[PDB]
Amino acid sequence: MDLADRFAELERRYDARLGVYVPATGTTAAIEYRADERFAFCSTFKAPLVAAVLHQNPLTHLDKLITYTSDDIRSISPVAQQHVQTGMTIGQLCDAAIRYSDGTAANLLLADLGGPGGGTAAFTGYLRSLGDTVSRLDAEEPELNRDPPGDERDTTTPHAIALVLQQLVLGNALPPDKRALLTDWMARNTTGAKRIRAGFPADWKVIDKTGTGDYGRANDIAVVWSPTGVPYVVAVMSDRAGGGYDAEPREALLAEAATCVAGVLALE
Ligand SMILES: *C(=O)/C=C/NCC(=O)CCO
Repeated sequence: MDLADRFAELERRYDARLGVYVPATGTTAAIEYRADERFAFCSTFKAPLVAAVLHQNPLTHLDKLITYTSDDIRSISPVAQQHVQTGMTIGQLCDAAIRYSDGTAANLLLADLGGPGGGTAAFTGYLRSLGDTVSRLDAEEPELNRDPPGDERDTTTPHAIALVLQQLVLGNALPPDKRALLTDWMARNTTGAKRIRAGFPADWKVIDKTGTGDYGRANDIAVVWSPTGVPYVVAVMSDRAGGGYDAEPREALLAEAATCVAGVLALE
């Protein structure tokens, strides 16, 4: 009963492909299950996206008001819909992209980062600047969530995104003030209750960014801290391609994979 066997039973039971990665630490081996297989980013890109915007600009740029119209809202945009008439600051947009996975907000940030038509390449660029040669973004919201299985476009791997996240929240990719903005937004994420959060004890701190898409895609990327402040990164990615484009994703698959992880991490 190694951990791969547990993860395998999750795949059989949920009729799903599961990718897990937890980086090695000074005292823990890496946990890897299909860690180098590709999976669609879905909204998980929005956390490194906010880092890219933060990194490239002074903090005052978060005060810049971005105006848009209803025609820009071509995907699920719970916060952009409430502020359509009055606009949103760059900071508000980072907030919305992360905490509510707002589609329009991510697209506007992509435009800020690389101009219209340059955003996805510029975001991909930021990942390469962090030594991630694997991940790629090619489309905006909503198309990015809708590539077919096996399409390399708009994919990362659990391994690659976990190491990106580690550098962003736990290493020195961002200065401490910008880093804390990113961390705070992910800590107050509202979409992640039934995924990695549900598999860690309440006294562990969890920050995360979810992703959901076609072919039953459900992702979550988290940084967690043990009750005495020991940090770990957890990438949990999944799809259910057998049910077709409209396949229902299963959040409980992620909660279980995360419970497996937490079980290993919390035991002495
Ligand atoms: C971030 O992952 C946004 C995803 N939007 C598409 C869906 O959520 C598909 C089903 O709602």
